[PDB]
Amino acid sequence: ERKKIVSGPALPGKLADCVGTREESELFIVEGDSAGGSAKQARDKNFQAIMPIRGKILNTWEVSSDEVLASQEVHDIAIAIGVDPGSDDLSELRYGKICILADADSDGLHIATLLCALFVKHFPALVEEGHLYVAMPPLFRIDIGKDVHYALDDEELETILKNVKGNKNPQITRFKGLGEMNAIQLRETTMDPNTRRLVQLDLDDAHLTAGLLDKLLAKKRAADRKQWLEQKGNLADENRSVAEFTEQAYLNYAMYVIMDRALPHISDGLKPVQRRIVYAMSELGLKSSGKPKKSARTVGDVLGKYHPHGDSACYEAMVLMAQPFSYRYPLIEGQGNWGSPDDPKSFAAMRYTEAKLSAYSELLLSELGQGTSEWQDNFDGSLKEPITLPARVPNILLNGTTGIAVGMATDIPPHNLREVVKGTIALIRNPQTSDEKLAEYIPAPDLPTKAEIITPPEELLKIQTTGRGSYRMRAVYTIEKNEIVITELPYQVSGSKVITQIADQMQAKKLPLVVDVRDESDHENPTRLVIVLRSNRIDAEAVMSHLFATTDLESSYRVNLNMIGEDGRPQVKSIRRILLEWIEIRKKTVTRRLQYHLNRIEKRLHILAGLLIAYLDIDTVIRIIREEDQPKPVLMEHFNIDEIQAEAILELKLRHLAKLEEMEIRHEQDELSAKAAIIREQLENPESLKNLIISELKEDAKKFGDERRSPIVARAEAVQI
Amino acid sequence: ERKKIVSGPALPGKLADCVGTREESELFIVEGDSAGGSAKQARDKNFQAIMPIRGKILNTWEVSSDEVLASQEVHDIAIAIGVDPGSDDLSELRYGKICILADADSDGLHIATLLCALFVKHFPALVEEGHLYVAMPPLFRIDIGKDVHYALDDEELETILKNVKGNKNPQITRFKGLGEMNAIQLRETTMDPNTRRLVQLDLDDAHLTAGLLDKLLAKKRAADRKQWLEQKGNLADENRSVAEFTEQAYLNYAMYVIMDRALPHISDGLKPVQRRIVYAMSELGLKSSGKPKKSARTVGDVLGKYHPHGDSACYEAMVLMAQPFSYRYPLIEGQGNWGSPDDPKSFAAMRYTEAKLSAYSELLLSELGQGTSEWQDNFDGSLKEPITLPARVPNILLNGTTGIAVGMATDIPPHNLREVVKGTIALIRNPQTSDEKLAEYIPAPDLPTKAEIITPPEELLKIQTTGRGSYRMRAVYTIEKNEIVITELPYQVSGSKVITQIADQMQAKKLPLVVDVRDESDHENPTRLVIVLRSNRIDAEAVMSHLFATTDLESSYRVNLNMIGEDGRPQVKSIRRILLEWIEIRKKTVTRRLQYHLNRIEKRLHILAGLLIAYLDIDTVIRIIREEDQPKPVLMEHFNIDEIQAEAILELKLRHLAKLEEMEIRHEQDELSAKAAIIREQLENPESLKNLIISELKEDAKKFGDERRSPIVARAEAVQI
Repeated sequence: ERKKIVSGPALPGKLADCVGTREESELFIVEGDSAGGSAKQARDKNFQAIMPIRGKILNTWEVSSDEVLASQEVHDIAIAIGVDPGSDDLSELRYGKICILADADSDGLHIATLLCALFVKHFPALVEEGHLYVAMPPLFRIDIGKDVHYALDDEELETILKNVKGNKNPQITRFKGLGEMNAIQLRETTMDPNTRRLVQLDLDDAHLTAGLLDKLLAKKRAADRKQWLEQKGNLADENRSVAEFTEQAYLNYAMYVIMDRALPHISDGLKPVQRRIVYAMSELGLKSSGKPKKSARTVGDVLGKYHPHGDSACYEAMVLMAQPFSYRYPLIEGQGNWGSPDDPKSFAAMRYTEAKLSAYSELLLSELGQGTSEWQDNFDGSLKEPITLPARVPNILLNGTTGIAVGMATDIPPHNLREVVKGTIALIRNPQTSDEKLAEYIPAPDLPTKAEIITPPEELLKIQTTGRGSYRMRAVYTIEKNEIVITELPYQVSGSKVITQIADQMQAKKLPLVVDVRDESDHENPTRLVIVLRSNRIDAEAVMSHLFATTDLESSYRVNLNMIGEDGRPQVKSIRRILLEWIEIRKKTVTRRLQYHLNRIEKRLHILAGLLIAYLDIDTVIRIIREEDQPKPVLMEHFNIDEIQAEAILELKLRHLAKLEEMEIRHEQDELSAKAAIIREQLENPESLKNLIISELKEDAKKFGDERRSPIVARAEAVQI
Repeated sequence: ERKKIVSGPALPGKLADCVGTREESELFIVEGDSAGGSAKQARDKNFQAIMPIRGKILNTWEVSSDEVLASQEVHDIAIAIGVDPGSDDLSELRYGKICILADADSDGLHIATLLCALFVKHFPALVEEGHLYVAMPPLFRIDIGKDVHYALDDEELETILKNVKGNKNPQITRFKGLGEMNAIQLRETTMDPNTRRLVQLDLDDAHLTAGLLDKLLAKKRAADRKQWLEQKGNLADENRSVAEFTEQAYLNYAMYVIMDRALPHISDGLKPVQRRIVYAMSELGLKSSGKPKKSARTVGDVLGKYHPHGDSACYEAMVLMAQPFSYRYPLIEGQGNWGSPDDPKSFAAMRYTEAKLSAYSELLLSELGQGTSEWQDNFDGSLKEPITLPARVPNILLNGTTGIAVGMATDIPPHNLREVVKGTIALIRNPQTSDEKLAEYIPAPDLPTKAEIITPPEELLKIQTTGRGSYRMRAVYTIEKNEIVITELPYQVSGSKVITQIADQMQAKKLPLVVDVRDESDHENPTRLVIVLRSNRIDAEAVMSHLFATTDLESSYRVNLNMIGEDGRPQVKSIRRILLEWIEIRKKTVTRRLQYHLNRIEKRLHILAGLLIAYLDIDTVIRIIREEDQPKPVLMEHFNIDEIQAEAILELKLRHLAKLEEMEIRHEQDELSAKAAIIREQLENPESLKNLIISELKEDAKKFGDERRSPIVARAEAVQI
């Protein structure tokens, strides 16, 4: 039972009510920030009411009806519509239609599904009696000069397109947010009964509907939901079933956030914000060979052109890929306080630090302009951006990844570039290389520290073959007189925290043999934590063994090799499967690059053939250029060259044309013909394509590769007290 | 008495201690985010300790010593140095030097003064015995190719400059943040004893020092501090007095934040972030006649190039100047949900809304490229930005302003453009126009609402003449049957809140005659709040009178005409003084614009003189161009024109050169000579400069001006109950 109102306004100052016969009345539930003010101005006050809600309501799917009014938003909804949760009595229903008005993007879709869930669980009678609707946002925007048009479906788009004839070219884009519209556009597209597309939601079979919603929204269905994402994830973008509507809305929401925050793409090992940073820096000209610019410059361009979602989220992602203690192969570099292992979240603001691309980042970017990638509209349709980067190495394993969204997590450790290349080459030569044979090439992760991996070979193998498990690391130290001197910490472990843990044991009187702990790290000593013992007599190993058991000096790391595959689906994959799948991606990239270069080679040979003809009667060419007002047609007629060939001859300076050597031309012709011949056979013979990729992997491992940093070492179990 | 430590680390995991004879030891107090990691790597662990502090410590100036340890940061400092607050016993002092290492920018300066304050108030003995130092940041950065150099003073800069001879040009910039440096640069500039500039702070006369610090930091000195800012504000940017150091540091900090958040410049009525938005949009080409772009695009460019201080602060400032209910003359416009008076802070994200410059904004921007403004380096030295915009009208009064920082507040209401222009013209014709005569031209503020101003003429006058006071507004309504219908609300008043206030009185049984309150605002009815009475018999005036007394339907507004003057100082100014001071600014702007156009006119006449000579023997010109390999020297020799004149002749197409008419040339010559003549006399005769400005003001008032929106009306006092 909701709070009673007989006298006065329902929800004063929140609900903007209408003045209507309530069966003709319509309530629009909107999101406040995105469309609150605009919807109120868009509506017809005679029969349309607006209730703005700030942000998303809670997930009420598993909340008992006896308990659901505890939420204010929900209480307000029940008051607005005049129905108690869990009741089938609609005699107090205040509107004939209850309409969800939400954006077309991931957040709007999420808001829509949470509202449907509320109505399906707690007001099923309302939905069964046909009172719940969705006000569909446009599907497309169409710009024509200064004119903006919206299409709510494929028919309207075709109609719009065929009826504008004339000059301007129509730019079509996918519609995102209602907040982009003025009140007139919003009225015309979503609120006016004559022109909107208002879809009535059907409960259908209430048991199947509940079953589907259980899967989307219930905690106990976590496993079902994960399997659903792994099967259907690639599919993420009048009457309609509520089950069909919410399944597709929530699929779209879930895949968006999972790809945004959690799982990178297998092809280049990146998530969108990371890919957009690297791409944006490439366009800014921030090559490793030049000067860095303030990080702000890159952030501003990312925010303005590619990833408009908060300066902080962009900059924090930049920092991570600049920290040499975080990224095994930094994508970014430059002067500034990028923080330290003591606290990787404490770093200078983006107006101070400076950033350009690292040389390593060439492995992702160098082939971008060579017809290798697919491109898509950026968020507002004014630019294109690459969907994936044409990686020359499996950066996914080299820098790894971490994140979680909607219960789906990933935890990929970094690996050594040279070991991974050896493994990849083996897999290209023999796809049936076993998991165990692969482990000889790639024994373990390789972290940006010289600390030790102490996990046994057979546990490392199980992690690699199943894509999940755990490994352990220990700090590295030596003994000097009465001092334990630690020079290397486990990955992601803070020296300051370690010192705090040890000091705490000292104060708790648990470490009598330790008299002091000092942080002696400085420029001469990157990491230098000193544990001072009572005397030279004390058994340091025994002290260290206890510390390994009780502090971060020994640490454990979850591994979950989860990512978006070439098929667009999330999946946990073995090391072997990751590399096999990556190889197949690289074959496609290289094939496309070869095709791009062949075309260019052929165009250049065509020019050279013209230049050879020109050179072989240079005096006539020169005479024609000197004495003709229109040399081009004269050259074409008298030498039998085409327009392209003639323009190239005319392109040259008279001075250059005199300097034109036959030998030079003929050499380039020969050199280009032999290149084109090699390319054609690489394109036609799969085995020589494989050899090309192998030789390129070898050169890249030589140029950009480095030695293992984290030795794999067996240790006696840590012993406490 | 601080917590005691005899055994173990002092401040484990925070203080990175050194291993030194403590009189040779040095403690560096740094800000954690900006230089925490870098300072630890920069130091020499043998004699330098680092204590990072997150953000600014509290102002301890007026905290009793018996109470000051309650703060953890302060407690930590006392432990680190080994001295109790309020004690002169330095026998436990743990370091010979305590060094403040802070940035050179406004935040660093603020941090430095708060630390000095702490030490002067609570550890005066330490300062008196010469133990407190400041590690000076660089004054200048110098870029030379890929090389970065720092100078800690004017001497070092001169030395650096004279010893690089060769190719590259040195770019010199003002140094801001230590967070821009890598550890090696930080060591070399601030920490290494051989190369740093470490300044010892002197207490001097402790009574005068306390007196100065009282003024900077004590609550009871608010009035003194305000006067100090008003007198010295324009001045905001080995041994040194602590009083001199902190006065200049705090002056720099205070003026920075006051100009950033609170007081706009009189010249164009803007603060930096606003000026940077308008300038950035101008450079983006966002003219009012073209298409808008997503707000994100502008925000990203502002963040990346001009105002790198958070996407939110930039975008919120944009929104304000786009809202037609907030800005009397919007600087920005475009489709999207920019929010509403119901809640001006609820609006769609920057990836959705669209923004370009309004036509009005031409009044600030149109003369920017005509030699009118002073320019300065942007934050990182890579671009220039205007210090002020060359306003054609006193936008300061037209859109007004609001904000506060360090106790210094401003509250300027918007005014009507045409009334202000009439006043300004009167003041140009007669600077002795009285405050009272001015009030005939400018009776009152003019708000973006048709609500009423009910403040009497003599109170309006006092506000204008003193620059401070208060005015009041009332909602506007009509009576229809038994309904009160409100169509206009006071400036900045929310309809939703009003409805809430009225509903509250209803529930509290304080409004028996009111039976309902409805928000009927829609597109046909921008504002339409309906109060429903029991019957047609009821005296609505009496109900409205009570509502005016008890709700926002009548509101009051503080006025404080505070701004940065042409002299760079804050000051509260009368309307008369504002306009007189603005007029003087506009004279300088126009003088410079005239000079810019005169130069261009003269250059063009010089070209035309050459073209006339060429035209008067066109056949020879053509022959020369046809038959000479180097026509330019031949034209110069045979026609006696200079290189500039000859290039212009050759610039023309042969086709254009044939189309060259004598008449056309001679007309432009005549037209340009008469323009130049008018300009020279405007430059030489102050009275004709005044006439020019008046006529321009008249045209601008016609094009961009509009009628008063808020009528000034006398009302009977509101009567409650």
